[PDB]
Amino acid sequence: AKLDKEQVIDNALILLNEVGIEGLTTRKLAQKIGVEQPTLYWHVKNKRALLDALAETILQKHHHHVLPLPNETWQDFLRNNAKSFRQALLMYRDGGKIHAGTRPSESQFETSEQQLQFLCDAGFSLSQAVYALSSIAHFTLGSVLETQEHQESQKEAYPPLLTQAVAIMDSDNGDAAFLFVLDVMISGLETVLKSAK
Amino acid sequence: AKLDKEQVIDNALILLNEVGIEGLTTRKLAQKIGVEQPTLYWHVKNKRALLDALAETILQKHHHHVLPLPNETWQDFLRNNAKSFRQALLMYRDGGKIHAGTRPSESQFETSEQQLQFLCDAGFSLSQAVYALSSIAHFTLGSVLETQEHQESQKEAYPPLLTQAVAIMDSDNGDAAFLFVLDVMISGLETVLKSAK
Ligand SMILES: Cc1c2c(c(O)c3c(O)cccc13)C(=O)[C@]1(O)C(=O)C(C(N)=O)=C(O)[C@@H](N(C)C)[C@@H]1C2
Ligand SMILES: Cc1c2c(c(O)c3c(O)cccc13)C(=O)[C@]1(O)C(=O)C(C(N)=O)=C(O)[C@@H](N(C)C)[C@@H]1C2
Ligand SMILES: [Mg+2]
Ligand SMILES: [Mg+2]
Repeated sequence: AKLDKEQVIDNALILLNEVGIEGLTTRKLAQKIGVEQPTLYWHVKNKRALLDALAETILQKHHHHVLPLPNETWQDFLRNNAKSFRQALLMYRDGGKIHAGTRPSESQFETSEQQLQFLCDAGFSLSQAVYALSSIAHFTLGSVLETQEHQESQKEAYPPLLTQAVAIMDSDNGDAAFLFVLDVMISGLETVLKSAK
Repeated sequence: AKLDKEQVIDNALILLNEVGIEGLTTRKLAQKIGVEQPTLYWHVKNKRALLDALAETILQKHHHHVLPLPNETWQDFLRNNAKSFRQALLMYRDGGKIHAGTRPSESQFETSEQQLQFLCDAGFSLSQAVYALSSIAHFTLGSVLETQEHQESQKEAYPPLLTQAVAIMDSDNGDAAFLFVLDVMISGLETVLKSAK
């Protein structure tokens, strides 16, 4: 035979970069792979399945700060977790739209479970931990979808502050903005814990 | 003749809901409107132009907390601005993907300019103001793209904390998560100002 699932997914990651999330189809993956539709069907049963597969495997491949390191404060962890998640979303074309709307995978259960436990052990109620992890994902993803969709935008007279505001944001493709509000999020949450009185 | 730009855009808003951002095309707008391509062309010259038009007009129509109200702290403003932006993104199918990657419009220059001035007058450096407005948009947009792409996901065994974490997030389609981390953002920034010593 031929097809192991990781080869299929690797071809799918190449295709995503070549044609983007919209033009990525099951039928096109089968072209690139050199195979019939119903042999692909056993690995990836529809487009949704395929996209969920990319979402996961992109994180398996490039999202390595999944867990607090022995020397880390929950502050450190959150920072380095979020940075790692963002570079991982930036790695692929439409990486932000690939992730959006997924839920963590079986391959991510033990670490994601751990991320929440780690936050509960830090002082946070569950809700709080859930909302903080969730929302740092949303923040990061929003940051990445915007900068990705922006530089893909080939369109063809701001006021003073707005001119600088947009200059500042086109400069680093959103880096400093990201790091700053990650930092205010983490101080925000610090104040949540200080709300033990 | 027939076509004023607002009728075209109104038809485009109906279509977006009917077919979504991917299936929305210039050629399809012309169908719905009852008109030839090159007569549409004068209002909306390509797909990008069209999408930028939706992005703006959706905010013109549904994003009404553009400015601090006489009785508002910058805290109040940011909160109510962000809430207003999010409900505005939720109003349309793919509203989050319609906004992503745009830059504020001519119709938004005087208010957006004002939002930054207002923040500078509050104590924030420009950078800070730019990063806070930018990033609250990113946060809100990420929050909305995720919940929208999620409920559109018709796919067909979590651990304990993860089971609750996801239950909590499917409950309110992300509301409480949003309000909580908006609140920690705004406390985060409060600490930025306390960093005048
Ligand atoms: C806790 C949680 C997370 C995620 C998530 O999508 C999610 C959800 O959809 C419902 C309830 C909880 C969560 C993440 O996407 C994820 O990005 C993720 O899978 C993840 C990962 N695989 O390690 C992370 O590290 C997290 N980090 C970016 C905050 C975050 C954790
Ligand atoms: C300041 C700013 C903003 C936005 C933005 O896209 C942006 C940018 O792309 C580069 C530099 C600055 C900004 C907004 O989208 C917008 O959503 C917006 O247009 C906007 C609006 N039209 O009133 C807002 O109220 C803002 N709020 C959600 C923080 C935010 C303001
Ligand atoms: Mg996720
Ligand atoms: Mg914007």
